[PDB]
Amino acid sequence: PLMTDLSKKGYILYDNVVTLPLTTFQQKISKYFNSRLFGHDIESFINRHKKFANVSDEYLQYIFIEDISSP
Amino acid sequence: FFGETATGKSTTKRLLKSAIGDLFVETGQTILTDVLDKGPNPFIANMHLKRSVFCSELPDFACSGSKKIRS
Amino acid sequence: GNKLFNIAQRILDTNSVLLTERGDHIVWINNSWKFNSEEPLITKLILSIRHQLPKEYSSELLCPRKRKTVEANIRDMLVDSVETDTYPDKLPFKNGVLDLVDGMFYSGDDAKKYTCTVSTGFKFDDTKFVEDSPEMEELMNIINDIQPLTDENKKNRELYEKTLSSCLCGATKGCLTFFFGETATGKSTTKRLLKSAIGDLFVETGQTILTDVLDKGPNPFIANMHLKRSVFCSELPDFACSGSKKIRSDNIKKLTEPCVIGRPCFSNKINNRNHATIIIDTNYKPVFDRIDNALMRRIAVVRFRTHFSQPSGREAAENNDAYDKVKLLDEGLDGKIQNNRYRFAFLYLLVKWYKKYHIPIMKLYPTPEEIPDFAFYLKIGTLLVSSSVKHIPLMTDLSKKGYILYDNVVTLPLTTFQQKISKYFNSRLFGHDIESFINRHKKFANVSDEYLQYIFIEDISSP
DNA sequence: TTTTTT
Ligand SMILES: Nc1ncnc2c1ncn2[C@@H]1O[C@H](COP(=O)(O)OP(=O)(O)OP(=O)(O)O)[C@@H](O)[C@H]1O
Ligand SMILES: [Mg+2]
Repeated sequence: PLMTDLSKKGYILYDNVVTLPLTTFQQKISKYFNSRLFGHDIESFINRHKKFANVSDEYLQYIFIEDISSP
Repeated sequence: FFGETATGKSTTKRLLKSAIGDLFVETGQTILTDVLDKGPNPFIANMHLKRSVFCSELPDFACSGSKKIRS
Repeated sequence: GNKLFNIAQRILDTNSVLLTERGDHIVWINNSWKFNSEEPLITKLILSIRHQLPKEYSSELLCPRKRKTVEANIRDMLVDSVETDTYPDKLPFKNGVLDLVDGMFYSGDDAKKYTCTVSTGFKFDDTKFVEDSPEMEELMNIINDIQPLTDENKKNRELYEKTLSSCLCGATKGCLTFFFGETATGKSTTKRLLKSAIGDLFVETGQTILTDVLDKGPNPFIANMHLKRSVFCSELPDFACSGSKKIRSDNIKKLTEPCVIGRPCFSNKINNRNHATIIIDTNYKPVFDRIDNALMRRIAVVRFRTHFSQPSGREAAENNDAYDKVKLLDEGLDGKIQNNRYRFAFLYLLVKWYKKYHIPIMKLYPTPEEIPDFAFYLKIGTLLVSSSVKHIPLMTDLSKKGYILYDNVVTLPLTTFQQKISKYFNSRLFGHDIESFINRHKKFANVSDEYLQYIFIEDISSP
């Protein structure tokens, strides 16, 4: 039911699961975390944690707490 | 058994194990996704005359790089 | 009244057989404690002690089966265990114990109160344990040839005669010694002399105890040094060549602790007592995996600078920088050493040296200056000082030098650190050290912000 | 893998 808020931020629900654009995860990670010191951790997280429903869409099944805050 | 979080699924484990005792046994995800005929496997020796075996806390296998179950 | 039971009781009342913490049985035979896990020493004691028993008991011990019965009784009556090897300043022999404090020699019951489970393996002789003897005059010549009595070599000679005298003590030593020198300098002659001096208390092992893991499976090379007082490792390879393994930095830390974990074959005992001085003779200086402060306080080095050469190759030897003097070689010395000619004179000299350095207290100290690998880590502590709260008021001067305040702490960004550090160390020879150092102490305030928590001492003095 | 261990 919270997608009513997520759609206000432009977030999307594809294949009946909530997903965010990838570029959004890397900009949030860069804006809150230092790339130089945790690049290996971020890369391992993304590589071992990526999910896809078809040959074109790749997605993660998680939502930032900051996204729940009202815009 | 399929369900969501906080759904008494782990409670039924306790109700069954209290009802059975030592015969009831737990297992993890280490053995179901790995070949049991290769290398030592204490579980292969352990299930000897066990009455029931329960497997839970399975990580989602849809993630890329997560090694799916071996049928 | 069972006769054999009475014999067992009388034997037990003499305190001639004891049970140890490790489960062994120690027997007092021929003025020495002996033990062995494969031979029946108890029956030997029973047969030997028969002369002290009354005449109606002695004839009963001639039958082996009755000796086995008495052995079974004695095993049944031993229910409590005792400690062994608690006196560090006693030197046990095959027929007595020598006191290193006063110099007296004890035999019989006087030596029994010191429960020593090891010995040199040969009998003590007071006739040859004297100062005035032709062998002593000969031996002093070799000792002076190896270590000259000159002013530049004084400190090294004192360290040399401290490490050797440290081998008579049965305590734990906190440092390892390296005998460094070029070929044909007498490094092995002192090893042979010390072996002939101390007998069974000497042991030589392989190089795996400095390179491999000591606690994977059976390892007799580490379990054969239990209760020994001198351990030698010989001829480690040169690490410049490819494929050579380096010395485990954490292995030498375990060799300093009083207890060492190791297991023999077909054994369950995993604890070994550390009483040994560890000496490695080398032709190349050692290389370690990691350098830290805990490593630098456990290494000592002794130099050898005298060359013994045949007359054919003398001319080259005088043109080598690695030598300070050249002397003619003696081709008959090794046979004399192998014949134990200089045994008791070297023992007397070792006792004389022991009275000079270790009577108040016994301790060994490291010499970190000798190793060239440490020279970087030693120098940094004298050039960089850690940031402190007291340095805040002085930053008015530090602003002109390029220092920046971050989180109310004096900080210096990476970009300006390199040219400051290049004023002391050359890039080519110390590139790997400063790279490793910078990566192991870099801190970032943000994605593009860099800073280090050190300040130079030369920067707190006004130029 | 094999000495290890039995
Ligand atoms: N004082 C001495 N006078 C004459 N010859 C001596 C003296 N001391 C030792 N030598 C002789 O020097 C020779 C070489 O010494 P030694 O083998 O101990 O040298 P080293 O430096 O330990 O050698 P390496 O490490 O290569 O085995 C020996 O044959 C020995 O007899
Ligand atoms: Mg030698």
